[PDB]
Amino acid sequence: MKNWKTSAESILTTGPVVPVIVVKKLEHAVPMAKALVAGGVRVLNVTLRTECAVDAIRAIAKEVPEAIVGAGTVLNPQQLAEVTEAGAQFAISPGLTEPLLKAATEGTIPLIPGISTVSELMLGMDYGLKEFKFFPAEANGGVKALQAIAGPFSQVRFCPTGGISPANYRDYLALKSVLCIGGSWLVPADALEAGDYDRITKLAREAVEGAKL
Amino acid sequence: MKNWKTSAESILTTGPVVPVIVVKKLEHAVPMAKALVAGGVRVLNVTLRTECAVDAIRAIAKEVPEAIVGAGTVLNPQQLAEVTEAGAQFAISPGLTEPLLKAATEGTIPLIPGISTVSELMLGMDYGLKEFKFFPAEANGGVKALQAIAGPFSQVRFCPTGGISPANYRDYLALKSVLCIGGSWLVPADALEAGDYDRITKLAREAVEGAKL
Amino acid sequence: AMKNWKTSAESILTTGPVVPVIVVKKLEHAVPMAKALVAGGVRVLNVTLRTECAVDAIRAIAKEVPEAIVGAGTVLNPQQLAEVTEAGAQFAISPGLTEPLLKAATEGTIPLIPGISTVSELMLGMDYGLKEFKFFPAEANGGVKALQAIAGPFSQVRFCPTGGISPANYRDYLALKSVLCIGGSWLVPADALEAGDYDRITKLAREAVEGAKL
Repeated sequence: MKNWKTSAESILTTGPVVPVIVVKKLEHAVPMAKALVAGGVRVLNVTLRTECAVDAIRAIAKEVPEAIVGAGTVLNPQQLAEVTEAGAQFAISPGLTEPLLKAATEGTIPLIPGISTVSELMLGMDYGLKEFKFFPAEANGGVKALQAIAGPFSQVRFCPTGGISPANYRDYLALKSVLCIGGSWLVPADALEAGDYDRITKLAREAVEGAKL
Repeated sequence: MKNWKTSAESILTTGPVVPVIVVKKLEHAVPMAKALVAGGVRVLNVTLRTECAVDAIRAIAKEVPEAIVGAGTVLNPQQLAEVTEAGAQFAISPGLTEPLLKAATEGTIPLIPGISTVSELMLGMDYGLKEFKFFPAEANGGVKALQAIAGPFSQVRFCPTGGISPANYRDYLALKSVLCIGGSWLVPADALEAGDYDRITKLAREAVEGAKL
Repeated sequence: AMKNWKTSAESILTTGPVVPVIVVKKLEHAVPMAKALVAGGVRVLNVTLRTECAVDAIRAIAKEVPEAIVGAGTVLNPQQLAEVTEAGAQFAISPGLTEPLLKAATEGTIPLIPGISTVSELMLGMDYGLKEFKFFPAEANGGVKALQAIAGPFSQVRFCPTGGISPANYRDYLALKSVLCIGGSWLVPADALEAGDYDRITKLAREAVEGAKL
């Protein structure tokens, strides 16, 4: 897209895993981001699921410029505009709607929107998108669905998210249609509480190393 | 919009179970509704799956003031207007479309529409809705799928329906995202056919009591 | 029925129990493959828009094998629908649906049997007057159980499930009241097609038709 200098494909090809981040306490955002980056995971999906999320995006953008920071759980144009102004470099949505797709394609940052079904994929493709989130992946029919959902759509590429962990992420990464996966396991809620940044860095390092096929 | 004197949330919080009613003979409708009310179940989803359904809603609306009667399997604005005219206090649909969402939100009674995917949830939220049916619940991936679908959406609430029975309804009621559940087991076709209203009352009371804890 | 369609979508699905999902890589294979399928008793040919020669294959089959009911699959938008209609497709199948595709289809001249996975998608198709749908991808959608539940509140709709259907499971679907036929790729194996092994294609079609009987 001539409106998106940073392509959706570039976001998804940066690394094999995109952490789904829920940050309950702002003060933890920056050291969490540094811990991820130290472990080799740079694309951070900061979800709009807590009050401090947008402030977390602004903080990480300023203090951790090697992190590629984006907003998740973006549901509508208002939230998309808010995170764009706050410095999000991309947006992820759990599903798609026409107002959100229209706003995204009119704006400056890539949206990688979730789909569950081929009709939803077709709607996103009608807006010119070719990279999608597959969410919730396990609930959608999993790897077998992508071998099938992605079938008639040889050119479309995905980031599956939802019920993915070290036990199964390789099953997804093995697919030609999959560029990367997402999951919350890299930033456990209690690790942030405990200031266990070492644990976060280790999970990141393990996830990247464990991804080599 | 302000348009609904009865909120969707009030329909879903009246009690833990909403019977999915399929009534083939009109003469059965009023005694069936009375039998449910006697068992403590008083939100009655009369599905538009039989010729007599709208007449059944009309009769129950007039004769059983201790029940709140509504219509289910409402597919389109034509049906919505019919059940509104007949005295339905709410409408349930198995999925959603924009013409149905527009007509409902512009109209006088709450619509609780089914969804299966997050995109469908988001389209409903674009029309201001926050209470949905999760249908067909077991075919949508059950409790786990519902937990994943509901996760990015802390505020949304559900009524799962489809494949729910005493064997599994507590699993759904245990979830923070669930207000009540729907099921056809409270009004079995053979009970209606045999005029066993006593058994309907017992099924209703068993359901209500079994929902506690 | 749809005022602009000379052929009903229902008639497409009631032609036979099995609709082959065809991926044709080289044009010269298209006509003999079509004749081989017809000779095995299978004549509704879903030529998917997954290869460069697909549209020319539809045109060739429409010309040389007019006794086949040839159509186009993997139709994703109004442009592709118009293109296949001009080529001689007698119907169109899509893996999913969108409002622009539904609108173009109902204004156009050939039946569209579009894929759905959820009841909201079914309801959108129904808003356009459609009653015949594909259920895709069937097995990953949750198979016969899913289809049973989804089809429940919808007694008049009929389906063609496609996606993971095989001789192992197709009778499971064909036994359902809501199912008229199924789609499958096993009748036209890629290697048979490239090898020009047409007797094998005929045998597989004949076996599929006989095995469909309940």
